[PDB]
Amino acid sequence: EAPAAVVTGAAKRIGRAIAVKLHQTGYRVVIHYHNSAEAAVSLADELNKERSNTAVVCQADLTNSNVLPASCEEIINSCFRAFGRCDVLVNNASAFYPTPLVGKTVETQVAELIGTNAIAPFLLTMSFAQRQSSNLSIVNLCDAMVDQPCMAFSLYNMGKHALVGLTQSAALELAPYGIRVNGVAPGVSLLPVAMGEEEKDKWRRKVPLGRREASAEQIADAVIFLVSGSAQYITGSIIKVDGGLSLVHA
Amino acid sequence: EAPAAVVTGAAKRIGRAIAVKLHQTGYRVVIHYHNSAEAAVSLADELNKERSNTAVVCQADLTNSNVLPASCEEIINSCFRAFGRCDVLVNNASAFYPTPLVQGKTVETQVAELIGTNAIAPFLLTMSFAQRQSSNLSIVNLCDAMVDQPCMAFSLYNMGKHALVGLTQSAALELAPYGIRVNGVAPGVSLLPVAMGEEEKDKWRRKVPLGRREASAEQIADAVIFLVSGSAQYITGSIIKVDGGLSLVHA
Amino acid sequence: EAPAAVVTGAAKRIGRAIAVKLHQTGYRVVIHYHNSAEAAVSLADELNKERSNTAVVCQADLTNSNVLPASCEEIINSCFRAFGRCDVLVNNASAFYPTPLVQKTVETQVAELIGTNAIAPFLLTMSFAQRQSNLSIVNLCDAMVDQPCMAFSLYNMGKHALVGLTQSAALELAPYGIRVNGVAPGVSLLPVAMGEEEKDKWRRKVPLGRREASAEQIADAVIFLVSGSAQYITGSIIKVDGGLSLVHA
Amino acid sequence: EAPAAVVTGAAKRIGRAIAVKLHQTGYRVVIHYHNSAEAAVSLADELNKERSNTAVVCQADLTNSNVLPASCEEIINSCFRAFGRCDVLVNNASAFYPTPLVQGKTVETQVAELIGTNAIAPFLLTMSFAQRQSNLSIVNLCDAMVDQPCMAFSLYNMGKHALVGLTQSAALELAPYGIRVNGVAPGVSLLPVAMGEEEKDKWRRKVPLGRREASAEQIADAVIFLVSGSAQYITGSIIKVDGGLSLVHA
Ligand SMILES: NC(=O)c1ccc[n+]([C@@H]2O[C@H](COP(=O)([O-])OP(=O)(O)OC[C@H]3O[C@@H](n4cnc5c(N)ncnc54)[C@H](OP(=O)(O)O)[C@@H]3O)[C@@H](O)[C@H]2O)c1
Ligand SMILES: NC(=O)c1ccc[n+]([C@@H]2O[C@H](COP(=O)([O-])OP(=O)(O)OC[C@H]3O[C@@H](n4cnc5c(N)ncnc54)[C@H](OP(=O)(O)O)[C@@H]3O)[C@@H](O)[C@H]2O)c1
Ligand SMILES: NC(=O)c1ccc[n+]([C@@H]2O[C@H](COP(=O)([O-])OP(=O)(O)OC[C@H]3O[C@@H](n4cnc5c(N)ncnc54)[C@H](OP(=O)(O)O)[C@@H]3O)[C@@H](O)[C@H]2O)c1
Ligand SMILES: NC(=O)c1ccc[n+]([C@@H]2O[C@H](COP(=O)([O-])OP(=O)(O)OC[C@H]3O[C@@H](n4cnc5c(N)ncnc54)[C@H](OP(=O)(O)O)[C@@H]3O)[C@@H](O)[C@H]2O)c1
Ligand SMILES: Cc1ccc(/C=C/c2[nH]c3nc(N)nc(N)c3c2C#N)cc1
Ligand SMILES: Cc1ccc(/C=C/c2[nH]c3nc(N)nc(N)c3c2C#N)cc1
Ligand SMILES: Cc1ccc(/C=C/c2[nH]c3nc(N)nc(N)c3c2C#N)cc1
Ligand SMILES: Cc1ccc(/C=C/c2[nH]c3nc(N)nc(N)c3c2C#N)cc1
Repeated sequence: EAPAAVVTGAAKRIGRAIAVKLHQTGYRVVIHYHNSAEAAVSLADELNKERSNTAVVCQADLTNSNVLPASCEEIINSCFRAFGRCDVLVNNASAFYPTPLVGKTVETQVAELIGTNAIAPFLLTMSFAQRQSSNLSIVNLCDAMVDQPCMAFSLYNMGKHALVGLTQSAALELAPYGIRVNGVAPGVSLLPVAMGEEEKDKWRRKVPLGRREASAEQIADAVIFLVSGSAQYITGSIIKVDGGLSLVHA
Repeated sequence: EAPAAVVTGAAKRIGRAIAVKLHQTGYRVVIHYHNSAEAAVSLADELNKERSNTAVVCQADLTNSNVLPASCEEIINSCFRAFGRCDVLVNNASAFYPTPLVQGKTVETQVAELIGTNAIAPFLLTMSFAQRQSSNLSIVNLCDAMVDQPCMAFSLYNMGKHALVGLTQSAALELAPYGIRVNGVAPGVSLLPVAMGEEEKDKWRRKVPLGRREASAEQIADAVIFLVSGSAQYITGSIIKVDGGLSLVHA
Repeated sequence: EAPAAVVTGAAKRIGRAIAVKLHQTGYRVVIHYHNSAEAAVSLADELNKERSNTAVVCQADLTNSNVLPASCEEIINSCFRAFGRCDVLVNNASAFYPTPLVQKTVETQVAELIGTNAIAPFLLTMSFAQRQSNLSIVNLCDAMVDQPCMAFSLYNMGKHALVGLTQSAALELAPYGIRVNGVAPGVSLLPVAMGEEEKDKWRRKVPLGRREASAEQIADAVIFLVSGSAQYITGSIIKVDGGLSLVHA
Repeated sequence: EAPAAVVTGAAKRIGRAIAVKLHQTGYRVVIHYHNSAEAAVSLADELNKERSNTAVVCQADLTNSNVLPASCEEIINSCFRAFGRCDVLVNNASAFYPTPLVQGKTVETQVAELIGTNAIAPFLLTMSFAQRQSNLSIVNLCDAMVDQPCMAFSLYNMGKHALVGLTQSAALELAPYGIRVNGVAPGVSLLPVAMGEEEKDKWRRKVPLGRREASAEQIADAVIFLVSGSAQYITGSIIKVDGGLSLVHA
């Protein structure tokens, strides 16, 4: 019987590439999404055309609120409902936008940025663990630039920092259950859809290795390694996939 | 005239020691507190006996909620109402307790308290502090030296302290144009919990290379004093461990 | 045609496992050794029995000295001689023993511990680059460098300098398409000299399974880093430590 | 009786600023120098005119060789000869120049100088200081940009990374003797005398806090903190004095 993985924010971009590779590797997948219903349903279609009954979608808002724990339990429950098991959790979904110190209220920005990047991963990790020849693991999508952050992204960066602490704390606490917890930290990969071509090229030219951003697939490759049998002694590790960008001084 | 500092969670233990040292240094102080009114007031009275009209108290819950931003604004405003200025913010207040991943407070409450006190409140206080701005303005965040070797079953606390490092770095960068420096002090084992058996306290003490003893509140306060001083005027985004070498000790 | 890899200190233990896995992946290998000629040759014999003329041995002391640069150049040269290319360098050879601050001369200890763990890797990295596809270097680091063993200052200094080399070389060689990464074991194969009871004390500390990494688990991370699956990865040091570095005192 | 300190490479620039500040705080000082005899003597004369018999010079090459241990022992002996004690060691002396990996001194001389001055001499001076033994401490001058290094400075960077390891190893090992071991990490402070103004300004413009390099005095201030009774629980800590430079991405 095939293992099963949940990938959050899997309709588009990096999450999608992660879901596709897991699926190509033999996993059944839960394609979590928030707003991208069309693209989620379309991906599950593609995947199920390749192997019947191997992909399902699951909608949820991962903003912090008093119902977030229920929503996160339900995401994990959805994997058990579809597939009878849950072997891998990929915490990929993420809000990302500036919150300068000097439309949304600051309460909402806190809820969204810290919820998606930190609190929801924690709650999903709880629910994953609670529900548990096995290779169980969690991969959190971190950020290679968290000690050299973008200007005016304090809430986002706080979330990704918290995500590092989660990675370490959960690796430690879940090791006795045979659950490994690790990270993959892109530098610049697929640039924001809203970002102009001038800015995108400014970022590309900063990367030592190729003067280009990572493909979604290059990020996915490292996720695939961490969940694989070739990483069974690896826990609490965060693998940069940044083409050297974090090594470059101002 | 004398500069002014806000210290959160200043009624007792480390926060108290910071407030006393800042006051001894010449600062007027806002003593923020949550539940410890009697201790906050007795500290304010002691300091005002020393120098009249140099200490006030300010009560607020720093749990995450819809009203936290207003509460944090009001804390900063209280320093301005009392003293006409606000030169230093010390983010010290902190909830601390285990939140195991596997099995009275609901988890959403534990999130609100642990992430709100250790991270979100610091961020909102930082905004408000900066929004209100020979000056020497700075922020000191009380971090945790053991953040990469955490206690078992303290994920939310540890997430909170990691977020606080992120804030220290993001705010140091963003506020540097305004002359506001943002730094941290990271205790390892300082004052142990009050009811903790001495025999348990000794297990921790024995781990500390430098003297097999916890740091006093005053030793922690000394590093805060340095960071706010004229001797640290090029220092920003730095987190100073005050841990007796504890974080260098392998399992 | 098949790529080629140089593995230092490859006759035994972790370097042997790295050599074997690279060979199994289709690499031709140079098996470097200092004192372990019999073991290096027996490994070569085994690999060459699988696939003829795909493994050679190369002797060198990697202690720092006036001749270390020339010896390093010759290690790289030996790979070009045997196989006509050098795609992969694994810096694995390492001296490891205590150097207490308060009481071999100390300068010999400096030469061995800093030479093997840092200077030879730097020299080999220069020679490898000077001669220059999926090119990469993997340096064998140490997950416990920030929580070091008591009385191992020079060893620790050397492993710290190797982190610095990994990062400086990743930056500098990126224009040549040469990636430079690290693998950091915690406790893997314990020293042969170490008493059994002492070995169990280390094993007990590891969160994930209360045991040491096999040499093959270390080798697995090396394989990933040299693979096409890691082509955007440079400057990265992957811990393979079963969570040991996360455990407080 | 006044405490005594050894400052390596103290004739000029940051090491002079450190010796001066320690002197102003009440220390007697050994001003170590290599080539800068005239400057070393000029400094010692100034300090001695402020307080008679409180400064001496001490010549030594700190390049690695088989006699470097003897030279480092002698630097510590010189402090005991002059002053009867040695309370503080400041490892400031440093060679600094590029060593490109792909293409003058031989490479082995570059290793001896860059690794010697930045790491091996500090290690040997630490052994000698400890062997000879209140508020005892060592402060190592590190480099805040060691994880975002300058292009073509691998050996220098290797040396500064080794120095971080010594700071940590020695803090652990010398704690039971009450010897604290810490570091101070400038980012951009006094630029090299051969750098032209335009190039200096390129560096200065990178610094978030004031668009300017640290003064020598600012570096010295952090040293003085770490040696003081205000840091008596601090050991194994490295204080960045970089005006935020290490936080600025490419
Ligand atoms: N792209 C990069 O260069 C880069 C760099 C560093 C780190 N990373 C990290 O790698 C991961 C993937 O990056 P990416 O650029 O592919 O991400 P992205 O497109 O910015 O976000 C991925 C998905 O997150 C989901 N999401 C956002 N807000 C949500 C909410 N409130 N509730 C539920 N889901 C929500 C969205 O789902 P819907 O579309 O379904 O609404 C979105 O498609 C992220 O964790 C990111 O922080 C990326
Ligand atoms: N003690 C240590 O060994 C140690 C180690 C590492 C880091 N640190 C850090 O150093 C700081 C000081 O430590 P400590 O042991 O002195 O702290 P503490 O005694 O545990 O807490 C300090 C104060 O935090 C305030 N606080 C708690 N929850 C709050 C809430 N919901 N809203 C508002 N205020 C709240 C409390 O105020 P009231 O009493 O007025 O309710 C309390 O007195 C903390 O940031 C801590 O994390 C300490
Ligand atoms: N084992 C662990 O738990 C562990 C933990 C952390 C890091 N590591 C790192 O992982 C790598 C492999 O570890 P290991 O335990 O397999 O190593 P090892 O058995 O200690 O040493 C590997 C080889 O290093 C070579 N070597 C030693 N001194 C040399 C010199 N002066 N010149 C040339 N070669 C020399 C030896 O080759 P000859 O036998 O041919 O003389 C030896 O067989 C090392 O870099 C180590 O520092 C290992
Ligand atoms: N300046 C900066 O922006 C900066 C940035 C990062 C870190 N730092 C660190 O802070 C410290 C002080 O910086 P700096 O710029 O003042 O240093 P510096 O002027 O470059 O060098 C200081 C002294 O090192 C001594 N030295 C050099 N090679 C030597 C050898 N072979 N033997 C003995 N002594 C030797 C020289 O003494 P003589 O003149 O007597 O020959 C020189 O005056 C250094 O450790 C440095 O790496 C500085
Ligand atoms: C210096 C620097 C600092 C931070 C970054 C972060 C990149 C980044 N993180 C993201 N997270 C989400 N959810 N979506 C994204 N599109 C990104 C993104 C980019 N680009 C990139 C560079
Ligand atoms: C391995 C290890 C990990 C974390 C610690 C942190 C101790 C600590 N943090 C605290 N925060 C608050 N708000 N109050 C406290 N009493 C502590 C505390 C202790 N004791 C100490 C040791
Ligand atoms: C707390 C801690 C600190 C350092 C270590 C290092 C382990 C280690 N490094 C080695 N290097 C070489 N060349 N050979 C080895 N046998 C080891 C080794 C072990 N065991 C392990 C644990
Ligand atoms: C991105 C970056 C990386 C490294 C630096 C280090 C500057 C630096 N280090 C030095 N060491 C010695 N012995 N002398 C110096 N003059 C420097 C120096 C400068 N400038 C500055 C910036």
